[PDB]
Amino acid sequence: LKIDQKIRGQMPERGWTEDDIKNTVSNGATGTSFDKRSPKKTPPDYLGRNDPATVYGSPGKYVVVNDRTGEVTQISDKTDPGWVDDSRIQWGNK
Ligand SMILES: [Ca+2]
Repeated sequence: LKIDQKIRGQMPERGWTEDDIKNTVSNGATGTSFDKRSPKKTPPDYLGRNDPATVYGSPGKYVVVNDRTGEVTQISDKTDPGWVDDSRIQWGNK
């Protein structure tokens, strides 16, 4: 699992400690998404991403991880009961 500066900054704002993220991931995959980032959106490497990603956790309380790199790409705000889940996430079994 890899946590970049962006995610580290969001963690306390969104109610996630590293242990919380690890526990949610260990609970098992709950859906799928993608890590499709343009080159400029991937500092400091600037290589870009076009990889499958897996969702862990539940609606309003989830984390998304790049399947190839292990990078946490998105985390929901668990401190906002009204968090709007990314509608593009494919939950459960297809
Ligand atoms: Ca911020």
